[PDB]
Amino acid sequence: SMGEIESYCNKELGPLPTKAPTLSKNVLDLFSLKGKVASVTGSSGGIGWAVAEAYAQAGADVAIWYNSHPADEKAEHLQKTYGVRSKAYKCNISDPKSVEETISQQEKDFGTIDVFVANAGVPWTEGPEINVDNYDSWNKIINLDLNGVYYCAHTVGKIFKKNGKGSLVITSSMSGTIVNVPQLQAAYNAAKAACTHLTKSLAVEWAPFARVNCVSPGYIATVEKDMKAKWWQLTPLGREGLAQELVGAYLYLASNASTYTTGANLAVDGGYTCP
Amino acid sequence: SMGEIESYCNKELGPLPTKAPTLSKNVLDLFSLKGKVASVTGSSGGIGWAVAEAYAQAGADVAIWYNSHPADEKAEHLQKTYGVRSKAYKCNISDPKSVEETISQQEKDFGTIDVFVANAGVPWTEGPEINVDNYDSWNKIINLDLNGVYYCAHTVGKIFKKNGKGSLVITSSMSGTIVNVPQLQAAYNAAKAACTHLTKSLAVEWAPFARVNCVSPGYIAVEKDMKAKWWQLTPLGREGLAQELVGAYLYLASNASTYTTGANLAVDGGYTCP
Amino acid sequence: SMGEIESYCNKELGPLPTKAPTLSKNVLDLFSLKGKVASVTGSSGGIGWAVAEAYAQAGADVAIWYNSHPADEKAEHLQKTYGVRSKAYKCNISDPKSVEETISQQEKDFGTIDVFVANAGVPWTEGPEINVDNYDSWNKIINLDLNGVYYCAHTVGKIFKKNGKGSLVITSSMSGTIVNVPQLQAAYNAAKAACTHLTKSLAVEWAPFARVNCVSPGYIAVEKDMKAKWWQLTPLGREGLAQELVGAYLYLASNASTYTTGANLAVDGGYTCP
Amino acid sequence: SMGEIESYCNKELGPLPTKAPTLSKNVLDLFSLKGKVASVTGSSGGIGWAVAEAYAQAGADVAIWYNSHPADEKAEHLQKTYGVRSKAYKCNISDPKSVEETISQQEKDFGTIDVFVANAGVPWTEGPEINVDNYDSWNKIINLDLNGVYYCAHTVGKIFKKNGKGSLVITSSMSGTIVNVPQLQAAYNAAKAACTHLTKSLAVEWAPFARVNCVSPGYIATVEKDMKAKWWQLTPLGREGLAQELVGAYLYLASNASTYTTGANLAVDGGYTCP
Ligand SMILES: NC(=O)C1=CN([C@@H]2O[C@H](COP(=O)(O)OP(=O)(O)OC[C@H]3O[C@@H](n4cnc5c(N)ncnc54)[C@H](OP(=O)(O)O)[C@@H]3O)[C@@H](O)[C@H]2O)C=CC1
Ligand SMILES: NC(=O)C1=CN([C@@H]2O[C@H](COP(=O)(O)OP(=O)(O)OC[C@H]3O[C@@H](n4cnc5c(N)ncnc54)[C@H](OP(=O)(O)O)[C@@H]3O)[C@@H](O)[C@H]2O)C=CC1
Ligand SMILES: NC(=O)C1=CN([C@@H]2O[C@H](COP(=O)(O)OP(=O)(O)OC[C@H]3O[C@@H](n4cnc5c(N)ncnc54)[C@H](OP(=O)(O)O)[C@@H]3O)[C@@H](O)[C@H]2O)C=CC1
Ligand SMILES: NC(=O)C1=CN([C@@H]2O[C@H](COP(=O)(O)OP(=O)(O)OC[C@H]3O[C@@H](n4cnc5c(N)ncnc54)[C@H](OP(=O)(O)O)[C@@H]3O)[C@@H](O)[C@H]2O)C=CC1
Repeated sequence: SMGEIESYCNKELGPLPTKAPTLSKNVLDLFSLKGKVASVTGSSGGIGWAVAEAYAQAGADVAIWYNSHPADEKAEHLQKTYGVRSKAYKCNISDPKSVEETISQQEKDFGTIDVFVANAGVPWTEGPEINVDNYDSWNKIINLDLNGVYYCAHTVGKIFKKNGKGSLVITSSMSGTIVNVPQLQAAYNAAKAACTHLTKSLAVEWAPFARVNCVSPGYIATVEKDMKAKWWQLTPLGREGLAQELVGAYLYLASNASTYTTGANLAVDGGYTCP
Repeated sequence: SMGEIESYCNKELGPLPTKAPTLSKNVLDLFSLKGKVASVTGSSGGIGWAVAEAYAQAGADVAIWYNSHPADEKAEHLQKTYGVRSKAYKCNISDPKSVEETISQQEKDFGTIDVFVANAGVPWTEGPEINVDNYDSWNKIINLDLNGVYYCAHTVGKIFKKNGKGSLVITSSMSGTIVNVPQLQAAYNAAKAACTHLTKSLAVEWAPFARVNCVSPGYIAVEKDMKAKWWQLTPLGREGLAQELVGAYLYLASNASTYTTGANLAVDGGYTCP
Repeated sequence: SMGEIESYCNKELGPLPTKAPTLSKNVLDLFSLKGKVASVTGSSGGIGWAVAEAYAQAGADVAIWYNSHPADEKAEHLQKTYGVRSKAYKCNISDPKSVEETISQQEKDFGTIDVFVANAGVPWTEGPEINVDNYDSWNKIINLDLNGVYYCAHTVGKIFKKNGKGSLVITSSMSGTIVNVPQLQAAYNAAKAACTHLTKSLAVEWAPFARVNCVSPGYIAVEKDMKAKWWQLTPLGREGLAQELVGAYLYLASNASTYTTGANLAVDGGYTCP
Repeated sequence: SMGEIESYCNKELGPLPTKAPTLSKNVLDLFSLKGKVASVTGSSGGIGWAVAEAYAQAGADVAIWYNSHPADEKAEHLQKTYGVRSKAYKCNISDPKSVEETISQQEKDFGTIDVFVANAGVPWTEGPEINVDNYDSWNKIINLDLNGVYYCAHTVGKIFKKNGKGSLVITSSMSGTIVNVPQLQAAYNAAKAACTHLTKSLAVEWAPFARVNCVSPGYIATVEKDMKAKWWQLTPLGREGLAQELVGAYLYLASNASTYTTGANLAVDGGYTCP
């Protein structure tokens, strides 16, 4: 190692400095996903479907994931409307083994995976933890909202490493930064904070071959009146967000617009984390 | 409902504002634990034993936890030296059922639990996760360093609510705030970040009856050249000692911190600042 | 008052909930700045010129600011190459009165201001503050890197409120989140942290009519061995380029981020994670 | 430098590792300030007076600071009640020169300064900044709540460096971490965030000879009804704090209880930063 500056972070970067990529000089071209393959978990639901069609509008082939609501006709919609390749995949993400089979199948079907969005999740709906006596709801949150994200990350990182390139986007939540009120959600808040800092941890470990980032959305239209009303009162923009207001953040992170961005948390929460 | 200011955080608080506690006018007496019962998990280990003995020095009865290394001699030493009640308990904290049995037996042996430190944990020692085929290592750390902490918290919070008083201290890590280098520890970093935010979430939920805070230690005193890089990145230029943590745990456990809840206390030699 | 949900953050918002904006259904059109006027301070410099040209490429009219290095040729180049309106303005932003004169003249020359980037700044280059007898260096950085940013913000916020629309982007620094080493930069770090929190404070105050976000760049490409340590501590292993920032500034300036306010966007190669 | 591990943070630490101090083995003795000299700015007001008498109860000599409310009889109270040496000092902290004269006078009067609390400050009381047209209130906040803290820090650090030991405690605010509502306070929020991160910056620079930390209190009893009521609703403990609830944090940081703690922000806010 004499005559080499080795990294304190990850010596697999090789002799420092690493060199910068080549980038289109037109900013609008940086956001293109033409020729890239995207994989979006939870793209049966509101947020995931939104980023999936946003990625298709950017020119990416898109693998769609579902569990209990088959979304083949969504994949058909992307092919019919944007001319891109798409397909739907069924997978219980709580199961590490199904996740690995699905991602391997996608690699074969599309040839590679350039972008991965780990987005599928479930909420905690049971009020304060102290009145919830068995640990099954806690475990169900940890299993999918944290362990499931890691199974997807661990599996696709080996694809990114083999090819030397990739962008992983994790859907976290403002619940990883703050505590939601009045609906108390300790298990979900803890899983999401794990997700945000797993993002930073994987950004360091994957540095030689991929970028890892995360979006922390606020309340997204996607509920008792008096509760929503307190949400609106505590959010500086004064309203809930729309799923279409998130896709710009996911496309920014997925594309060459963010080649120096890794380990970042993009809060898209109407300012809720500020007060 | 009408004629009452209701909390937006937690309606169990009752009509606002809540009542300030009665505190001694001498700052030194605020740190006393006389008449209080403390339970410290992982107190057969370095940090947990230092905290357990410090609580005994502050006057607390101390319940000692161990798993593989029996700590009954540690319990006798607190009894012999400080004249407090102490007993050691064997428990695998990754087992929920076993956690609930131990805490309940402790309530009966001491009468109550006033201070709880969720401290037992294991590190990640396999390097970059991308080369660990099997998920047992990931799951071993989540179950003990996250699920295990929740098992103790859920269980002792019931005691705190029954008595209307209590202080939970969670041992997190600077690994919950930063990413350690060059030893890559993704699973551990993630579990400790969940611990830190679990601290804040439970502070809100438990606020009518208990405080919840956490301590995030840095490196507390295995290849030379790796430490060398730790020292180079630590503003104070050295690793910490177990005795440099006990003031933090005593502050959070005692009446010195009655307005402090949901806080993360960094004791890391400044490592999180660069 | 009765029959209206009033905000706890800012009653200027009116009865809640507020109305979502109308957005294009194609994600790519959300990033367009066609029909919008952008003002970028410090746009004779590296980062600011890259952002100014990117906004022109997105279709915006661009007002260019300079102090000591005239940038009229930069304004002609945006006009010549992208067919947008552009003019360069001379201003010492540490002078409040001079800031207000420039922004007002810009409103008249372009009709309005839709996007503002507060970007001009100077670094600290004297090493450890303990050896700097005189306070002019501390004051020089506070006045330009903090007070100057506020002078522009206070002034352009009036335009945004009059028009009911606008996006302010503040150039902060990873120095607002961490402490740079080994070059010790206390005054600069403090001013950038104030900038980052000024971003959040103004997002709340301006929420009825404008968004306020900030970008925190890392090292963007002076002794070899110091960079060497920068590279060793940066997860990506290299310094950034100015072109790797423009996507962040375009995202925050455009309709792509209509639910994003008070956010700090780190573009630092991961430096804030270790 | 061959044969020496030099710090990446501050090479004035000398060859690494630095060694740990010697510490009493009884935790209660770590909190003692016997034989130490403390200097507390803003100790005419609520918070500063509280930590001053707490420091005196710990056995420290205490220099008391005032500007418009002479507090000599407070210094007399500390001497008469605790047998400690105390004195009052008049100083406009916005003026860098008066600050340096006062601290030099205290060094001569007491012999040294072991602990410094930079606590004096003023609030912003003028609502949203956009309706405040001259910059004088902004400047008055920056001048005292940020520049004044630095003048005190810069001056006492040279005392700490000369003697190789010291503890600086800065009174920040939860306003350095969050945005206060409904009373809008941009200038104060910005000054306080500067204070919190100046703490971290000085912790790195002063590492070879002092520790630097900061306390961020919430709302402390020390105001229109409807406004306070919204504060109470947003604070998890459900009430404002008392000044006596802060002194434990200041004594922890000032004493040998925290010899491995530097660059830390201790939030004492009833949990307000969590929701
Ligand atoms: N404050 C908050 O609560 C915040 C929430 N989020 C998070 O954003 C993510 C997406 O949320 P959103 O689209 O709005 O919610 P939706 O319920 O609308 O969609 C959830 C998706 O997860 C999928 N999924 C559910 N369970 C499983 C399972 N075992 N295995 C595999 N996939 C599963 C569902 O698929 P299917 O329907 O086919 O079963 C669905 O596509 C979530 O992770 C959410 O937690 C982010 C912002 C803030
Ligand atoms: N030392 C350091 O540098 C750092 C430590 N920490 C954390 O502080 C805590 C203790 O650390 P430390 O004292 O240094 O390490 P030690 O190994 O010395 O102590 C570990 C303790 O955890 C107990 N324990 C381990 N596994 C289990 C299990 N299944 N069930 C119940 N108890 C178990 C051990 O009990 P037994 O030995 O009897 O089996 C032991 O008492 C941990 O949370 C650690 O992650 C955080 C930051 C830095
Ligand atoms: N490059 C980096 O690594 C980092 C930069 N930043 C910040 O990004 C901003 C610009 O940085 P960068 O482009 O790299 O440096 P440059 O020196 O290249 O650009 C500085 C710009 O600020 C302008 N300016 C300087 N002083 C004044 C003044 N009194 N009044 C008005 N304008 C003034 C300069 O104008 P002129 O030349 O005409 O006098 C110039 O356009 C700054 O806020 C910087 O602190 C943040 C993190 C890292
Ligand atoms: N959310 C919030 O707003 C928070 C506020 N804080 C901060 O805690 C600190 C102390 O607050 P607190 O005691 O409660 O307020 P007080 O008004 O009661 O006391 C303020 C003290 O500052 C001194 N002082 C005022 N102006 C000057 C000046 N030019 N020069 C020198 N000294 C001056 C005053 O001295 P004299 O009376 O003799 O003129 C007084 O002793 C403050 O910095 C406050 O900003 C911390 C927690 C949260």
